[PDB]
Amino acid sequence: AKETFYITTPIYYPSGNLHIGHAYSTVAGDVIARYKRMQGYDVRYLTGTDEHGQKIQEKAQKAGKTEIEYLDEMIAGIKQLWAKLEISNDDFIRTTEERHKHVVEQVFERLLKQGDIYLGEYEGWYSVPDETYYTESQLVDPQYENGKIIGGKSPDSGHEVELVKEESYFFNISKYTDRLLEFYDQNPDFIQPPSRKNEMINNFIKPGLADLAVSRTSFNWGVHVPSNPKHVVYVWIDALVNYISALGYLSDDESLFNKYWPADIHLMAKEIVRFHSIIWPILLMALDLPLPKKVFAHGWILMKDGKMSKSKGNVVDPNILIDRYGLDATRYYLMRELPFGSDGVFTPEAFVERTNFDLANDLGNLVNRTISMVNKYFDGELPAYQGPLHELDEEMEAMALETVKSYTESMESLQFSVALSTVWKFISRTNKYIDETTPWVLAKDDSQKDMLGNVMAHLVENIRYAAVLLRPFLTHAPKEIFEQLNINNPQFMEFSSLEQYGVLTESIMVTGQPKPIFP
Ligand SMILES: Clc1ccc(Nc2nc(NCc3nc4ccccc4[nH]3)nc(N3CCOCC3)n2)c(Cl)c1
Ligand SMILES: [Mg+2]
Repeated sequence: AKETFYITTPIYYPSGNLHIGHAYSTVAGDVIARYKRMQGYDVRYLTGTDEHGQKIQEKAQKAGKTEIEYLDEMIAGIKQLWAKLEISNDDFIRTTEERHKHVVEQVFERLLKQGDIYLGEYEGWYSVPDETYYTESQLVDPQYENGKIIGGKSPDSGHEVELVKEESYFFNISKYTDRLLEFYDQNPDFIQPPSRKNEMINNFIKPGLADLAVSRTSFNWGVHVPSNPKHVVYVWIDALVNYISALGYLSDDESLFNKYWPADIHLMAKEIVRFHSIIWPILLMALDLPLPKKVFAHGWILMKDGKMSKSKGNVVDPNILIDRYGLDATRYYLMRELPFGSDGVFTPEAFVERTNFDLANDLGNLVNRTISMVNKYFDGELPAYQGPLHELDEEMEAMALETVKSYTESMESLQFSVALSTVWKFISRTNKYIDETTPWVLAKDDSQKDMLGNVMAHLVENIRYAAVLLRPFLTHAPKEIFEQLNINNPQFMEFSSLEQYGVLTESIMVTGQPKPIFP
Protein backbone atom coordinates (compact mmCIF):
# COMPACT_ATOMS: atom_id res chain seq x y z
CA ALA A 1 0.00 0.00 0.00
CA LYS A 2 0.84 3.65 -0.41
CA GLU A 3 0.98 4.70 3.27
CA THR A 4 -2.28 6.52 4.08
CA PHE A 5 -2.68 10.16 5.11
CA TYR A 6 -5.98 11.59 6.41
CA ILE A 7 -6.41 15.36 6.79
CA THR A 8 -9.54 17.22 7.81
CA THR A 9 -10.94 20.79 7.90
CA PRO A 10 -13.74 21.51 10.44
CA ILE A 11 -17.35 21.42 9.14
CA TYR A 12 -18.45 24.98 8.32
CA TYR A 13 -21.81 26.42 9.56
CA PRO A 14 -23.96 27.62 6.59
CA SER A 15 -24.83 31.21 7.68
CA GLY A 16 -24.16 32.38 4.08
CA ASN A 17 -21.12 34.65 3.86
CA LEU A 18 -17.56 33.22 3.80
CA HIS A 19 -14.41 35.12 4.68
CA ILE A 20 -10.78 34.61 3.65
CA GLY A 21 -10.39 32.86 7.07
CA HIS A 22 -12.93 30.19 6.30
CA ALA A 23 -10.99 30.06 2.99
CA TYR A 24 -7.68 29.90 4.85
CA SER A 25 -8.61 26.53 6.41
CA THR A 26 -9.61 24.79 3.22
CA VAL A 27 -6.69 26.25 1.22
CA ALA A 28 -4.14 25.19 3.92
CA GLY A 29 -5.72 21.74 4.22
CA ASP A 30 -5.35 21.61 0.39
CA VAL A 31 -1.69 22.59 0.59
CA ILE A 32 -1.15 19.76 3.06
CA ALA A 33 -3.11 17.30 0.91
CA ARG A 34 -1.31 18.27 -2.39
CA TYR A 35 2.00 18.04 -0.60
CA LYS A 36 1.23 14.58 0.86
CA ARG A 37 0.08 13.21 -2.41
CA MET A 38 3.35 14.51 -4.02
CA GLN A 39 5.28 12.65 -1.27
CA GLY A 40 3.55 9.40 -2.32
CA TYR A 41 0.79 9.05 0.33
CA ASP A 42 -2.75 7.74 -0.25
CA VAL A 43 -4.47 10.97 0.71
CA ARG A 44 -7.97 11.49 1.91
CA TYR A 45 -8.91 15.13 2.43
CA LEU A 46 -12.22 15.99 4.08
CA THR A 47 -14.29 19.15 4.44
CA GLY A 48 -18.08 19.69 4.86
CA THR A 49 -20.88 21.48 6.69
CA ASP A 50 -22.57 21.63 10.08
CA GLU A 51 -26.26 21.85 9.09
CA HIS A 52 -28.37 21.48 12.22
CA GLY A 53 -29.68 23.69 15.05
CA GLN A 54 -32.11 26.46 15.96
CA LYS A 55 -30.32 29.14 13.86
CA ILE A 56 -30.79 27.13 10.61
CA GLN A 57 -34.54 26.63 11.28
CA GLU A 58 -34.82 30.38 11.69
CA LYS A 59 -32.63 31.24 8.64
CA ALA A 60 -34.66 28.89 6.48
CA GLN A 61 -37.93 30.39 7.73
CA LYS A 62 -36.86 34.02 7.06
CA ALA A 63 -35.68 33.07 3.57
CA GLY A 64 -39.15 31.44 3.43
CA LYS A 65 -37.69 27.92 2.68
CA THR A 66 -37.64 24.51 4.30
CA GLU A 67 -34.40 23.73 6.10
CA ILE A 68 -33.11 21.38 3.40
CA GLU A 69 -34.05 23.76 0.57
CA TYR A 70 -32.26 26.56 2.41
CA LEU A 71 -29.34 24.21 3.20
CA ASP A 72 -28.89 22.86 -0.34
CA GLU A 73 -28.51 26.46 -1.65
CA MET A 74 -25.91 27.49 1.04
CA ILE A 75 -23.97 24.31 0.28
CA ALA A 76 -24.09 24.73 -3.52
CA GLY A 77 -22.45 28.13 -2.92
CA ILE A 78 -19.87 26.72 -0.48
CA LYS A 79 -18.82 23.87 -2.83
CA GLN A 80 -18.62 26.46 -5.68
CA LEU A 81 -15.97 28.47 -3.69
CA TRP A 82 -13.94 25.35 -2.99
CA ALA A 83 -14.15 24.31 -6.67
CA LYS A 84 -12.99 27.84 -7.65
CA LEU A 85 -10.11 27.64 -5.16
CA GLU A 86 -9.28 24.20 -6.60
CA ILE A 87 -9.62 22.54 -3.12
CA SER A 88 -8.64 18.83 -3.76
CA ASN A 89 -11.08 17.51 -1.15
CA ASP A 90 -11.92 13.85 -1.80
CA ASP A 91 -15.37 14.12 -0.07
CA PHE A 92 -17.78 16.65 1.48
CA ILE A 93 -19.65 15.63 4.59
CA ARG A 94 -23.08 17.11 5.26
CA THR A 95 -24.52 16.61 8.74
CA THR A 96 -27.87 16.19 7.07
CA GLU A 97 -26.57 12.96 5.35
CA GLU A 98 -27.99 9.61 6.54
CA ARG A 99 -24.39 8.36 6.83
CA HIS A 100 -23.76 11.07 9.42
CA LYS A 101 -27.17 11.07 11.17
CA HIS A 102 -26.90 7.24 11.61
CA VAL A 103 -23.52 7.55 13.35
CA VAL A 104 -24.86 10.39 15.58
CA GLU A 105 -27.83 8.22 16.64
CA GLN A 106 -25.76 5.09 17.37
CA VAL A 107 -22.90 6.89 19.11
CA PHE A 108 -25.44 8.64 21.42
CA GLU A 109 -27.41 5.43 22.16
CA ARG A 110 -24.16 3.61 23.00
CA LEU A 111 -22.85 6.20 25.44
CA LEU A 112 -26.38 6.03 27.02
CA LYS A 113 -26.05 2.18 27.46
CA GLN A 114 -22.51 2.40 28.78
CA GLY A 115 -23.68 5.05 31.29
CA ASP A 116 -21.35 7.81 29.96
CA ILE A 117 -24.35 9.99 29.15
CA TYR A 118 -27.02 10.74 31.77
CA LEU A 119 -30.21 12.95 32.07
CA GLY A 120 -29.89 16.09 34.21
CA GLU A 121 -30.53 19.82 34.03
CA TYR A 122 -28.40 22.47 32.33
CA GLU A 123 -28.45 26.01 33.94
CA GLY A 124 -26.99 29.00 32.09
CA TRP A 125 -27.00 32.64 30.97
CA TYR A 126 -28.75 32.44 27.60
CA SER A 127 -28.86 34.91 24.68
CA VAL A 128 -31.92 34.29 22.45
CA PRO A 129 -30.50 36.12 19.35
CA ASP A 130 -27.05 34.58 19.72
CA GLU A 131 -28.51 31.09 20.33
CA THR A 132 -25.60 30.86 22.86
CA TYR A 133 -25.05 30.38 26.61
CA TYR A 134 -22.38 32.44 28.46
CA THR A 135 -20.49 32.11 31.74
CA GLU A 136 -20.80 34.84 34.40
CA SER A 137 -17.26 36.08 33.52
CA GLN A 138 -18.11 36.23 29.76
CA LEU A 139 -20.95 38.73 30.46
CA VAL A 140 -20.57 42.35 29.48
CA ASP A 141 -22.05 45.04 31.75
CA PRO A 142 -22.95 42.42 34.40
CA GLN A 143 -25.64 43.35 36.94
CA TYR A 144 -25.04 42.53 40.56
CA GLU A 145 -27.37 42.61 43.55
CA ASN A 146 -25.83 42.30 47.02
CA GLY A 147 -22.83 40.53 45.39
CA LYS A 148 -24.71 38.03 43.31
CA ILE A 149 -24.95 38.08 39.54
CA ILE A 150 -28.53 38.80 38.39
CA GLY A 151 -28.26 39.68 34.69
CA GLY A 152 -25.96 41.14 32.03
CA LYS A 153 -25.32 41.29 28.29
CA SER A 154 -23.95 39.10 25.59
CA PRO A 155 -20.32 39.99 24.73
CA ASP A 156 -21.21 39.20 21.06
CA SER A 157 -24.37 41.16 20.28
CA GLY A 158 -24.94 42.98 23.53
CA HIS A 159 -28.46 41.54 23.89
CA GLU A 160 -29.60 41.06 27.49
CA VAL A 161 -28.98 37.48 28.83
CA GLU A 162 -31.61 35.45 30.79
CA LEU A 163 -31.09 32.54 33.22
CA VAL A 164 -32.32 29.33 31.72
CA LYS A 165 -32.75 25.96 33.35
CA GLU A 166 -33.35 23.12 30.89
CA GLU A 167 -33.29 19.37 30.73
CA SER A 168 -30.13 18.02 29.08
CA TYR A 169 -28.36 14.77 28.59
CA PHE A 170 -24.78 15.12 29.99
CA PHE A 171 -21.69 13.29 28.95
CA ASN A 172 -19.43 12.63 31.99
CA ILE A 173 -16.00 13.55 30.67
CA SER A 174 -13.83 14.16 33.79
CA LYS A 175 -13.66 10.43 34.24
CA TYR A 176 -11.26 10.35 31.26
CA THR A 177 -9.17 13.25 32.61
CA ASP A 178 -6.08 11.21 33.60
CA ARG A 179 -6.10 9.18 30.35
CA LEU A 180 -6.24 12.39 28.26
CA LEU A 181 -3.34 13.79 30.32
CA GLU A 182 -1.47 10.47 29.78
CA PHE A 183 -2.35 10.64 26.06
CA TYR A 184 -0.84 14.16 25.99
CA ASP A 185 2.30 12.89 27.76
CA GLN A 186 2.84 9.99 25.34
CA ASN A 187 1.87 12.25 22.34
CA PRO A 188 3.92 15.50 22.82
CA ASP A 189 3.36 16.82 19.28
CA PHE A 190 -0.45 16.32 19.65
CA ILE A 191 -1.51 19.94 20.02
CA GLN A 192 -0.12 22.37 17.42
CA PRO A 193 1.02 24.98 18.21
CA PRO A 194 2.43 23.20 21.35
CA SER A 195 2.42 26.42 23.37
CA ARG A 196 -1.37 25.93 23.21
CA LYS A 197 -1.24 22.84 25.48
CA ASN A 198 -0.40 24.44 28.88
CA GLU A 199 -2.98 27.29 28.62
CA MET A 200 -5.57 24.55 28.23
CA ILE A 201 -4.34 22.22 31.00
CA ASN A 202 -4.33 25.34 33.14
CA ASN A 203 -7.57 26.95 32.12
CA PHE A 204 -9.71 23.86 31.39
CA ILE A 205 -8.41 20.44 32.47
CA LYS A 206 -7.14 21.13 35.99
CA PRO A 207 -10.21 23.18 37.32
CA GLY A 208 -11.24 20.32 36.20
CA LEU A 209 -13.74 19.09 33.49
CA ALA A 210 -17.43 19.76 33.81
CA ASP A 211 -20.03 17.28 32.55
CA LEU A 212 -20.89 18.28 29.01
CA ALA A 213 -24.58 18.97 28.11
CA VAL A 214 -24.93 17.18 24.76
CA SER A 215 -28.59 17.46 23.91
CA ARG A 216 -31.43 19.96 24.13
CA THR A 217 -35.20 19.87 23.97
CA SER A 218 -35.48 23.41 22.45
CA PHE A 219 -35.02 22.86 18.69
CA ASN A 220 -36.35 20.28 16.13
CA TRP A 221 -33.91 20.52 13.24
CA GLY A 222 -31.23 18.04 14.21
CA VAL A 223 -30.61 14.39 15.07
CA HIS A 224 -33.20 13.15 17.66
CA VAL A 225 -32.07 10.91 20.57
CA PRO A 226 -33.67 7.59 19.58
CA SER A 227 -34.62 6.34 23.07
CA ASN A 228 -35.89 9.88 23.85
CA PRO A 229 -37.00 11.87 20.72
CA LYS A 230 -37.96 15.03 22.57
CA HIS A 231 -34.18 15.48 23.06
CA VAL A 232 -32.02 16.64 20.10
CA VAL A 233 -28.26 16.10 19.84
CA TYR A 234 -26.48 19.38 20.52
CA VAL A 235 -23.27 20.62 18.67
CA TRP A 236 -20.57 18.55 20.38
CA ILE A 237 -21.34 14.98 19.29
CA ASP A 238 -23.18 16.00 16.09
CA ALA A 239 -20.28 18.07 14.69
CA LEU A 240 -17.28 15.99 15.96
CA VAL A 241 -18.31 12.63 14.52
CA ASN A 242 -18.30 14.16 11.00
CA TYR A 243 -14.70 12.96 10.86
CA ILE A 244 -15.73 9.25 11.29
CA SER A 245 -19.18 9.30 9.66
CA ALA A 246 -17.64 10.49 6.35
CA LEU A 247 -15.65 7.19 6.35
CA GLY A 248 -18.68 4.87 6.59
CA TYR A 249 -18.14 4.13 10.25
CA LEU A 250 -21.10 1.97 11.48
CA SER A 251 -22.40 1.53 8.02
CA ASP A 252 -22.39 -1.64 5.86
CA ASP A 253 -19.18 -0.53 4.17
CA GLU A 254 -16.64 0.68 6.69
CA SER A 255 -13.58 0.20 4.34
CA LEU A 256 -12.68 3.93 4.20
CA PHE A 257 -12.87 4.02 8.06
CA ASN A 258 -10.73 0.90 8.41
CA LYS A 259 -8.32 2.43 5.90
CA TYR A 260 -8.09 6.05 7.01
CA TRP A 261 -8.92 6.34 10.76
CA PRO A 262 -7.28 7.79 12.86
CA ALA A 263 -6.81 11.14 11.20
CA ASP A 264 -3.17 12.34 10.83
CA ILE A 265 -4.19 16.01 11.16
CA HIS A 266 -7.39 17.81 12.05
CA LEU A 267 -6.80 21.37 10.88
CA MET A 268 -8.79 24.21 12.51
CA ALA A 269 -9.13 27.81 13.57
CA LYS A 270 -8.15 28.43 17.16
CA GLU A 271 -11.73 29.06 18.53
CA ILE A 272 -12.49 25.30 18.30
CA VAL A 273 -9.11 23.87 19.16
CA ARG A 274 -10.16 23.24 22.80
CA PHE A 275 -13.05 21.11 21.53
CA HIS A 276 -10.78 18.95 19.33
CA SER A 277 -8.03 18.61 22.01
CA ILE A 278 -10.31 17.69 24.92
CA ILE A 279 -13.91 16.77 24.11
CA TRP A 280 -13.00 14.97 20.84
CA PRO A 281 -10.34 12.47 22.13
CA ILE A 282 -12.57 11.82 25.20
CA LEU A 283 -15.59 10.90 23.01
CA LEU A 284 -13.23 8.64 20.98
CA MET A 285 -12.05 6.98 24.29
CA ALA A 286 -15.71 6.40 25.21
CA LEU A 287 -16.16 4.63 21.80
CA ASP A 288 -12.99 2.56 22.12
CA LEU A 289 -11.69 4.12 18.91
CA PRO A 290 -8.09 5.31 18.18
CA LEU A 291 -7.36 9.07 18.84
CA PRO A 292 -6.30 11.43 16.05
CA LYS A 293 -2.46 11.85 15.69
CA LYS A 294 -2.46 15.65 15.42
CA VAL A 295 -4.77 18.68 15.72
CA PHE A 296 -3.51 22.10 14.30
CA ALA A 297 -5.10 25.49 15.05
CA HIS A 298 -4.30 28.35 12.71
CA GLY A 299 -4.77 32.04 13.54
CA TRP A 300 -7.18 34.57 12.17
CA ILE A 301 -6.81 36.90 9.28
CA LEU A 302 -7.57 40.29 10.79
CA MET A 303 -8.06 43.81 9.48
CA LYS A 304 -7.28 47.23 10.92
CA ASP A 305 -10.60 47.25 12.88
CA GLY A 306 -9.81 44.43 13.79
CA LYS A 307 -11.08 40.82 13.67
CA MET A 308 -13.17 39.91 10.52
CA SER A 309 -17.00 39.64 10.22
CA LYS A 310 -20.08 40.89 8.33
CA SER A 311 -20.77 43.36 11.15
CA LYS A 312 -17.63 45.55 11.35
CA GLY A 313 -17.81 46.09 7.56
CA ASN A 314 -14.49 44.32 7.06
CA VAL A 315 -15.54 41.09 5.29
CA VAL A 316 -13.26 40.17 2.39
CA ASP A 317 -14.80 37.92 -0.29
CA PRO A 318 -12.23 35.38 -1.51
CA ASN A 319 -14.40 35.16 -4.66
CA ILE A 320 -13.83 38.80 -5.70
CA LEU A 321 -10.10 38.41 -4.93
CA ILE A 322 -9.80 35.46 -7.43
CA ASP A 323 -11.76 37.59 -9.92
CA ARG A 324 -10.01 40.89 -9.17
CA TYR A 325 -6.50 39.51 -8.75
CA GLY A 326 -6.26 35.80 -9.87
CA LEU A 327 -6.36 32.39 -8.13
CA ASP A 328 -2.62 31.96 -7.56
CA ALA A 329 -2.41 35.48 -6.03
CA THR A 330 -5.18 34.62 -3.56
CA ARG A 331 -3.87 31.23 -2.54
CA TYR A 332 -0.37 32.75 -2.19
CA TYR A 333 -1.39 35.72 0.01
CA LEU A 334 -3.33 33.48 2.43
CA MET A 335 -0.50 30.99 2.86
CA ARG A 336 2.26 33.52 2.75
CA GLU A 337 0.77 36.02 5.27
CA LEU A 338 -0.23 33.67 8.15
CA PRO A 339 2.63 32.54 10.29
CA PHE A 340 2.55 29.40 12.47
CA GLY A 341 1.31 30.49 15.96
CA SER A 342 0.22 34.06 14.95
CA ASP A 343 -2.60 35.97 13.35
CA GLY A 344 -2.11 37.79 10.05
CA VAL A 345 -3.64 40.83 8.38
CA PHE A 346 -5.52 41.67 5.21
CA THR A 347 -4.85 45.04 3.71
CA PRO A 348 -5.74 45.48 -0.02
CA GLU A 349 -2.39 47.33 -0.25
CA ALA A 350 -0.39 44.43 1.30
CA PHE A 351 -2.12 42.04 -1.11
CA VAL A 352 -1.22 43.86 -4.30
CA GLU A 353 2.24 44.38 -3.00
CA ARG A 354 2.77 40.71 -2.29
CA THR A 355 1.27 39.69 -5.64
CA ASN A 356 3.27 42.25 -7.53
CA PHE A 357 6.66 41.98 -5.88
CA ASP A 358 6.82 38.21 -5.14
CA LEU A 359 4.76 36.64 -7.92
CA ALA A 360 4.75 39.03 -10.87
CA ASN A 361 8.22 40.58 -10.41
CA ASP A 362 10.50 38.05 -8.67
CA LEU A 363 9.06 34.89 -10.11
CA GLY A 364 7.24 36.08 -13.25
CA ASN A 365 10.10 38.21 -14.45
CA LEU A 366 12.74 35.58 -13.70
CA VAL A 367 10.83 33.24 -16.02
CA ASN A 368 10.45 35.86 -18.80
CA ARG A 369 14.01 37.10 -18.60
CA THR A 370 15.18 33.46 -18.91
CA ILE A 371 13.07 32.46 -21.93
CA SER A 372 13.79 35.76 -23.63
CA MET A 373 17.50 35.01 -23.39
CA VAL A 374 17.33 31.37 -24.44
CA ASN A 375 15.34 32.68 -27.49
CA LYS A 376 17.77 35.58 -28.18
CA TYR A 377 21.03 33.59 -27.88
CA PHE A 378 20.06 30.10 -28.97
CA ASP A 379 16.84 30.68 -30.92
CA GLY A 380 14.77 28.73 -28.35
CA GLU A 381 17.12 25.74 -27.94
CA LEU A 382 18.18 25.26 -24.33
CA PRO A 383 21.54 23.47 -24.14
CA ALA A 384 21.37 20.33 -21.99
CA TYR A 385 22.78 20.69 -18.46
CA GLN A 386 26.41 19.46 -18.01
CA GLY A 387 27.88 20.31 -14.60
CA PRO A 388 28.62 23.28 -12.32
CA LEU A 389 30.81 25.11 -14.87
CA HIS A 390 30.69 28.63 -13.53
CA GLU A 391 32.54 29.82 -10.42
CA LEU A 392 29.11 30.35 -8.74
CA ASP A 393 27.40 27.10 -9.87
CA GLU A 394 28.63 24.80 -7.09
CA GLU A 395 27.25 26.84 -4.18
CA MET A 396 24.10 27.70 -6.18
CA GLU A 397 23.37 23.98 -6.78
CA ALA A 398 24.05 23.33 -3.11
CA MET A 399 21.55 26.16 -2.42
CA ALA A 400 18.97 24.36 -4.55
CA LEU A 401 19.29 21.16 -2.36
CA GLU A 402 19.40 23.25 0.76
CA THR A 403 16.21 24.96 -0.45
CA VAL A 404 14.36 21.64 -0.76
CA LYS A 405 15.70 20.44 2.62
CA SER A 406 14.64 23.56 4.49
CA TYR A 407 11.24 23.67 2.62
CA THR A 408 10.48 20.06 3.64
CA GLU A 409 11.38 20.81 7.32
CA SER A 410 8.99 23.79 7.22
CA MET A 411 6.25 21.75 5.51
CA GLU A 412 6.43 19.01 8.25
CA SER A 413 6.39 21.54 11.13
CA LEU A 414 3.36 23.20 9.48
CA GLN A 415 5.34 26.42 8.95
CA PHE A 416 3.93 27.32 5.50
CA SER A 417 4.88 31.04 5.28
CA VAL A 418 8.51 29.92 6.05
CA ALA A 419 8.47 27.19 3.30
CA LEU A 420 7.28 29.91 0.89
CA SER A 421 9.86 32.56 1.92
CA THR A 422 12.65 29.91 1.61
CA VAL A 423 11.63 29.15 -1.96
CA TRP A 424 11.56 32.96 -2.59
CA LYS A 425 15.12 33.29 -1.16
CA PHE A 426 16.06 30.90 -4.03
CA ILE A 427 13.87 32.72 -6.56
CA SER A 428 15.63 36.00 -5.74
CA ARG A 429 19.10 34.47 -5.81
CA THR A 430 18.35 33.07 -9.28
CA ASN A 431 17.43 36.61 -10.45
CA LYS A 432 20.79 37.70 -8.82
CA TYR A 433 22.53 35.02 -10.85
CA ILE A 434 21.51 36.65 -14.17
CA ASP A 435 23.01 39.98 -12.95
CA GLU A 436 26.08 38.09 -11.89
CA THR A 437 26.64 35.98 -14.99
CA THR A 438 25.65 38.85 -17.38
CA PRO A 439 24.82 36.42 -20.20
CA TRP A 440 24.69 39.28 -22.77
CA VAL A 441 28.44 39.82 -22.22
CA LEU A 442 29.11 36.07 -22.81
CA ALA A 443 26.85 36.16 -25.81
CA LYS A 444 29.25 38.55 -27.53
CA ASP A 445 32.22 36.22 -27.29
CA ASP A 446 31.82 33.19 -29.58
CA SER A 447 34.27 31.17 -27.42
CA GLN A 448 31.81 31.51 -24.47
CA LYS A 449 28.72 29.72 -25.89
CA ASP A 450 29.43 26.69 -23.65
CA MET A 451 29.38 28.86 -20.52
CA LEU A 452 26.40 30.85 -21.88
CA GLY A 453 24.55 27.58 -22.14
CA ASN A 454 25.71 26.49 -18.74
CA VAL A 455 24.31 29.79 -17.32
CA MET A 456 21.03 29.19 -19.16
CA ALA A 457 20.90 25.54 -18.00
CA HIS A 458 21.09 26.75 -14.38
CA LEU A 459 18.46 29.45 -14.63
CA VAL A 460 15.99 26.89 -16.07
CA GLU A 461 16.91 24.18 -13.57
CA ASN A 462 16.46 26.74 -10.78
CA ILE A 463 13.03 27.69 -12.19
CA ARG A 464 12.06 24.01 -12.40
CA TYR A 465 12.98 23.45 -8.74
CA ALA A 466 10.86 26.43 -7.67
CA ALA A 467 7.85 25.28 -9.80
CA VAL A 468 7.98 21.79 -8.23
CA LEU A 469 8.15 23.22 -4.67
CA LEU A 470 5.22 25.60 -5.44
CA ARG A 471 2.91 22.90 -6.78
CA PRO A 472 1.13 22.33 -3.39
CA PHE A 473 0.54 26.09 -3.07
CA LEU A 474 -0.16 27.29 -6.65
CA THR A 475 -2.25 25.31 -9.09
CA HIS A 476 -1.58 27.50 -12.14
CA ALA A 477 1.91 29.02 -12.08
CA PRO A 478 3.82 25.74 -11.94
CA LYS A 479 1.99 24.11 -14.80
CA GLU A 480 2.12 27.16 -16.96
CA ILE A 481 5.90 27.45 -16.14
CA PHE A 482 6.52 23.82 -17.27
CA GLU A 483 4.56 24.43 -20.55
CA GLN A 484 6.40 27.71 -21.29
CA LEU A 485 9.73 25.87 -20.73
CA ASN A 486 8.50 22.81 -22.62
CA ILE A 487 9.23 20.57 -19.61
CA ASN A 488 6.67 18.02 -20.55
CA ASN A 489 7.66 14.85 -18.70
CA PRO A 490 5.46 14.40 -15.54
CA GLN A 491 8.55 12.91 -13.70
CA PHE A 492 10.42 16.18 -14.02
CA MET A 493 7.52 17.78 -12.01
CA GLU A 494 7.82 15.49 -8.96
CA PHE A 495 9.75 15.83 -5.65
CA SER A 496 12.04 12.84 -6.47
CA SER A 497 13.27 14.81 -9.57
CA LEU A 498 14.87 17.27 -7.15
CA GLU A 499 17.27 14.83 -5.46
CA GLN A 500 20.02 15.52 -8.04
CA TYR A 501 20.56 18.98 -9.66
CA GLY A 502 20.61 19.15 -13.49
CA VAL A 503 17.94 16.81 -14.84
CA LEU A 504 17.60 17.98 -18.51
CA THR A 505 20.34 15.90 -20.11
CA GLU A 506 18.96 16.66 -23.59
CA SER A 507 18.20 19.91 -25.54
CA ILE A 508 14.66 21.33 -25.35
CA MET A 509 12.76 24.02 -27.31
CA VAL A 510 11.49 26.67 -24.85
CA THR A 511 8.37 28.58 -26.00
CA GLY A 512 8.58 30.89 -29.00
CA GLN A 513 5.89 33.11 -27.42
CA PRO A 514 6.28 33.56 -23.64
CA LYS A 515 3.44 35.32 -21.84
CA PRO A 516 3.29 36.57 -18.17
CA ILE A 517 2.97 33.83 -15.50
CA PHE A 518 0.74 36.32 -13.61
CA PRO A 519 -1.62 38.55 -15.51
CL1 LIG B 1 -15.90 20.05 13.33
C1 LIG B 1 -16.59 21.21 14.51
C2 LIG B 1 -17.11 22.44 14.10
C3 LIG B 1 -17.63 23.33 15.04
C4 LIG B 1 -17.61 22.97 16.40
N1 LIG B 1 -18.04 23.82 17.36
C5 LIG B 1 -19.15 24.55 17.30
N2 LIG B 1 -19.82 24.72 16.13
C6 LIG B 1 -20.95 25.43 16.16
N3 LIG B 1 -21.67 25.66 15.06
C7 LIG B 1 -22.95 26.35 15.11
C8 LIG B 1 -23.91 25.20 15.49
N4 LIG B 1 -25.01 25.24 16.26
C9 LIG B 1 -25.57 24.00 16.36
C10 LIG B 1 -26.71 23.47 17.02
C11 LIG B 1 -27.00 22.08 16.93
C12 LIG B 1 -26.20 21.21 16.21
C13 LIG B 1 -25.09 21.75 15.55
C14 LIG B 1 -24.76 23.13 15.63
N5 LIG B 1 -23.78 23.89 15.12
N6 LIG B 1 -21.39 25.94 17.31
C15 LIG B 1 -20.71 25.78 18.46
N7 LIG B 1 -21.22 26.37 19.60
C16 LIG B 1 -20.47 26.16 20.84
C17 LIG B 1 -21.19 26.89 21.96
O1 LIG B 1 -21.79 28.09 21.50
C18 LIG B 1 -22.91 27.90 20.64
C19 LIG B 1 -22.44 27.16 19.39
N8 LIG B 1 -19.58 25.08 18.45
C20 LIG B 1 -17.09 21.75 16.80
CL2 LIG B 1 -17.08 21.27 18.53
C21 LIG B 1 -16.57 20.86 15.84
MG1 LIG C 1 -40.29 18.30 22.00
